[PDB]
Amino acid sequence: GSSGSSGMATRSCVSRGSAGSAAAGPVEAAIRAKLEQALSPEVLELRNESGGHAVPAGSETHFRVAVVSSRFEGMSPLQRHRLVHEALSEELAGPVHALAIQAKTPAQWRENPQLDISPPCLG
Repeated sequence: GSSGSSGMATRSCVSRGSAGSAAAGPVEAAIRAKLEQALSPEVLELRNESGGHAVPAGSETHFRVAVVSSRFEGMSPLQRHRLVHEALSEELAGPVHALAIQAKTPAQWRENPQLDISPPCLG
């Protein structure tokens, strides 16, 4: 068992219908990885909400992101989203249909760095 050689997965996975393992996904990650280099805020939080309507697991239409950059320093509430939306225009125009984007500043975050994407239902 020496490394170097070129192996291969070679393993039938098989899984159709409902798939959504591991936290986040390739879409969400991007939404972040993007804004990450498309804004490079001080605090970029993102997670899967999928809670409200009557949709089965896997639905990645509703999302919540928390961006913390100075870009939105005394800016409009629309512009903020626009900025992101602009970077991830395909997101809002494809998979994501409506995601609550949190546009804050590195000055305000400090005040209330506590987000609110979910209720206090922890244990």
